[PDB]
Amino acid sequence: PEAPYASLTEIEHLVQSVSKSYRETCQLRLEDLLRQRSNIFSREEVTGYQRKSMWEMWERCAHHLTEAIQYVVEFAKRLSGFMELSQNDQIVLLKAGAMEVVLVRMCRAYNADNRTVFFEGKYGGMELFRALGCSELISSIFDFSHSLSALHFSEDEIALYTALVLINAHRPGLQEKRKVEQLQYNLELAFHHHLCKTHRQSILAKLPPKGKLRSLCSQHVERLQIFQHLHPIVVQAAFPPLYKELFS
Ligand SMILES: Cc1c(CN2CCN(C(=O)C3CCCC3)[C@@H](C)C2)cc(F)cc1NS(=O)(=O)c1ccc(F)cc1
Ligand SMILES: O=C(O)c1ccc(-c2nn(C(=O)c3c(Cl)cccc3C(F)(F)F)c3cccc(F)c23)c(F)c1
Ligand SMILES: O=C(O)c1ccc(-c2nn(C(=O)c3c(Cl)cccc3C(F)(F)F)c3cccc(F)c23)c(F)c1
Repeated sequence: PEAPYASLTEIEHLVQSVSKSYRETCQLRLEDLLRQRSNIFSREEVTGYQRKSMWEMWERCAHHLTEAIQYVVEFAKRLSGFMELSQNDQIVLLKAGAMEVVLVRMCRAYNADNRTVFFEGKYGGMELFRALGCSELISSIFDFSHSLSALHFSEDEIALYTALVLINAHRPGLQEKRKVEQLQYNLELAFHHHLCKTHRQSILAKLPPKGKLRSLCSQHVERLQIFQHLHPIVVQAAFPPLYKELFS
């Protein structure tokens, strides 16, 4: 619901529901990502990626980001109250928030011991993506993933945190702002309750500064839009109203 006086029953069910929605919309399960860390690209395979053209790497990365976004839209549609919002407000929250959630989820695929990331079956450093010529942007994404990875999120924590990244009533363009404030309030209450119950409140002060995630996503989507205008990826749109806002 979106109602006031949210009981302990509603709060604890909000936690379990959001956590269920999170794991059922993850392309890769956490145990498979952790188990694949020892599977690292050799020097000849990394050279194979570096000798691919700008457009071949752009096509690979863009198609995987398209899937990551589609999974996040499924996650958002499972959050209680979200599908009851207008199509305008759903699209306003997803346009800003969807890629911000993808950027947070990336910390699961980041290994801080050797600074590598999961990409197409194995782990590799940022040198793997040299043909794209986005070493400054990609270095920022590696840094943000490193800082989040040092928090050691549980599955409940990263699920609630990404739910609050989406359910934000301060996105410009919301026509039912009050209603999104009520959903955000209850998710904050469940997040703070869960952190307090599990003695994990110390992560609150370590969360990325408010504005850092929006700024990084802004630089990231700007670059993707520039790449899409020079070499358009053909997408079979799963959510055509949202697609229309980002592509046409
Ligand atoms: C692959 C990966 C990166 C590096 N990526 C460089 C290329 N890129 C660009 O956006 C480029 C920069 C502008 C042009 C494209 C992003 C995909 C980030 C960082 C990270 F923290 C996790 C992952 N693994 S992951 O498993 O989380 C994952 C794999 C593939 C995905 F698509 C999404 C996540
Ligand atoms: O074994 C312990 O040491 C222990 C101590 C406290 C809590 C605890 N219960 N709690 C409730 O809201 C609550 C209450 Cl008051 C009645 C029935 C059931 C609950 C439940 F946890 F299920 F919500 C909390 C809220 C915030 C922070 C907390 F730490 C708790 C706990 F679950 C275990
Ligand atoms: O209906 C669909 O299936 C669908 C799939 C992905 C998006 C999507 N793409 N996207 C990109 O930045 C992106 C990606 Cl991931 C790859 C190549 C080109 C782009 C471009 F930059 F052009 F939008 C987004 C950024 C924020 C919020 C989004 F919802 C998206 C979309 F809007 C709809």
